Amino acid sequence: KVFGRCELAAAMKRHGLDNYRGYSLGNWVCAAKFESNFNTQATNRNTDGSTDYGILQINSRWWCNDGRTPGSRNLCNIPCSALLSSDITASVNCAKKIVSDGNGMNAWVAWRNRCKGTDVQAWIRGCRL
Ligand code: NA
Repeated sequence: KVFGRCELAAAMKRHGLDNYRGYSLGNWVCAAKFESNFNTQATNRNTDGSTDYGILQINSRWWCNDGRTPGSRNLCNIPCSALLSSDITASVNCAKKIVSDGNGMNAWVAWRNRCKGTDVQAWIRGCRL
């Protein structure tokens, strides 16, 4: 599923991501935009052989099981395929564990490089929330 910008902001808010670990909703929408262009079916293969899955490009090295990332963990206790669902519940629940891991949203290199310190409120401007 390709979300609309305000459609994704509503789904994230409903699942409690708005101001989670102090990150305003525009931070999460900005990260999803640059990670996945709001596509739940986004995938990216990393050089190390791990894969990033879903709207927030969550990686198999630590967070999900895909059966093909030697030495990896599954700390969100999910198949990585769950991260590609039109239902963002698994992505959000796993994002909450990631952003609690110590480095906040720096865990998302695209958030650090393209969202951090920018006017992230523009990502929820005009949305009925
Ligand atoms: Na894994």
